[PDB]
Amino acid sequence: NHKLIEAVTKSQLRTDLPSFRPGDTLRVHVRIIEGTRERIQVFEGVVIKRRGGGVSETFTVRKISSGVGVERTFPLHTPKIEKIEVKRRGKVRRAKLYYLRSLRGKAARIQEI
RNA sequence: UCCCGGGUCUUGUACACACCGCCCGUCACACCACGAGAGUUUGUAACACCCGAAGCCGGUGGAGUAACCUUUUAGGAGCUA
Repeated sequence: NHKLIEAVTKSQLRTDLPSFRPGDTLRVHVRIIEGTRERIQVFEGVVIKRRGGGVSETFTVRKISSGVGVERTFPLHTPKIEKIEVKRRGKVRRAKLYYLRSLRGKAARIQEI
């Protein structure tokens, strides 16, 4: 980039994370503070959006919770994500999958590899 | 000729407080049940199409896998995911 923005933002660029592409179903562990403890709550769904932009890149993972679909967007280098692990790998022919925001239950399936 | 009065055989009467009788119909006030009434509201029994959780059966991309066969260190047949 400008090589002065980039030289300051390399301590805040946290790299210990696996590699993936859209069309994959992750399993996030976030660290909420809601409670007597400071518990760790999972989230499981399929990835829609990017992983690029620099030190500001964000992904997007959605699931069908209890009838009503939900989405979550995370900054990739937060201290709030504990770890990321992969369930299954797909083949989607796209880079951003917005067409799963209207498909019902057996049309929102993505094949494996 | 019969009116305020009366006596005889007969007819007709839905009257017998026996004509100063008997009963008929809207209007007025009051109770009571009902049909019509723009709508609104609660229910049952279905048909049409879309979405298909379980669950035996049909098909099993492939990671694993005691029995039986052989090269048995091996593989393999058969299974479940």
